[PDB]
Amino acid sequence: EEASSTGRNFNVEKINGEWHTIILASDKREKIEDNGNFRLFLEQIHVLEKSLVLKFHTVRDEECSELSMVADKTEKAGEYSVTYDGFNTFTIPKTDYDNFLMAHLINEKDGETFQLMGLYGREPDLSSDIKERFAQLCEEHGILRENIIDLSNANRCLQARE
Repeated sequence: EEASSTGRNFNVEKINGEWHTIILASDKREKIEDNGNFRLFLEQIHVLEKSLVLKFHTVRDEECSELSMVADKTEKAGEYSVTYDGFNTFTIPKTDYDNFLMAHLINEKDGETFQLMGLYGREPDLSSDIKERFAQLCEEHGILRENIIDLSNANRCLQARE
């Protein structure tokens, strides 16, 4: 049961709780790499009926700290905007609220805009057939397989082991 966020069949309350970065893939191929702005491990989605508070994580030379993304409702519960490195207009197309969550982010920065598509999960690593559904969705929007770095372990405070 994978719901579309903007309408038809969606509560916001079900996407509230523990959520983890599984694969993080950028159209640029510099944001997701070593010492870049979007190499960020998800900690929780804190749901307010108003703003999706996406509490991410960075490791600051061994020191474990959270990065709060307060994303207010611009066009309904679904299309949310957060100002972080530009203007981050994201829809959530395939959200399962039990195993997985696919979120498509389009990041606008002064007439130069990059699409960054992330696989997220209740578990800190997911199964290979769910990751195959993410790679078919990334190809459909427009992100190549040469950029796809699988961030489920690499800079994680919980356990760095597959």
